[PDB]
Amino acid sequence: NLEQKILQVLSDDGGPVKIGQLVKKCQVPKKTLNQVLYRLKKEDRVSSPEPATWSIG
Amino acid sequence: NLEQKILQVLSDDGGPVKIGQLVKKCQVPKKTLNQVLYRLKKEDRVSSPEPATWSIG
DNA sequence: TCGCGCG
DNA sequence: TCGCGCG
Repeated sequence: NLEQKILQVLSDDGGPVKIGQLVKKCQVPKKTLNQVLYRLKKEDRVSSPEPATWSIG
Repeated sequence: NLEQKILQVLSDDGGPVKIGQLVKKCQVPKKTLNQVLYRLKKEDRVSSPEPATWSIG
């Protein structure tokens, strides 16, 4: 599950994480990450305080 | 040459052509068309009078 | 009314 | 300072 891996990465970091940093950590392409990230965001489960930058909540 | 085919399609039509209509006519994906279209546009060789709509000049 | 071409 | 997720 990509979703759990993304959440773990973000939670462990604790701060704003760049999409590029998630690629290294999750080992999947940016497009694939963004499909999940934007979904999570619409679910109020992550936020994007900056463009292509992600954090928990 | 995709470039010549795009130009032919646009010239024959004579008016504003939707990206979707170019796919049918050129038989290549939208992304591939747009890479060429935007290049042609930067070359002042096509115009986009509307979003995802293209014409000659 | 989503425009997306992007390196 | 390009944001891109897009169906």
